Amino acid sequence: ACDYTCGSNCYSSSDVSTAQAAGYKLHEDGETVGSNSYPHKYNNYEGFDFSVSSPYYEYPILSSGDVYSGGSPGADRVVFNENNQLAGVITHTGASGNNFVECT
Ligand SMILES: Nc1nc2c(ncn2[C@@H]2O[C@H](CO)[C@@H](O)[C@H]2OP(=O)(O)O)c(=O)[nH]1
Ligand SMILES: [Ca+2]
Repeated sequence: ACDYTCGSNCYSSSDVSTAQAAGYKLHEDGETVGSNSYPHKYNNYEGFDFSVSSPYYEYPILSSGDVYSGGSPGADRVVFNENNQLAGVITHTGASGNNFVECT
């Protein structure tokens, strides 16, 4: 079953964890990836009440199970922070425009 459902996409905790490890890794060395430069800051225009502290950084999570290294970032994101803590998993799918909704 799914630990996170982002629209059609099914993720296990192992998935979330692998994207989160890449994102904080790039984030530690001050390196980016893609034409949108992931990882980058997540502002929270949304207003989600994360259990975890600011500030946040987002990084694509791929439906393929592959870790993102460029190309289409897809619709799903993993939100973490300076402490390497999972804030949550969000998605543009089902969200109006470039808005985000949370993965269930
Ligand atoms: N909706 C939303 N987009 C954000 C936020 N912070 C950064 N963004 C990025 O800014 C774009 C539009 O403002 C979004 O598509 C998103 O890029 P990503 O597609 O890389 O997530 C945020 O808090 N909310
Ligand atoms: Ca998987």
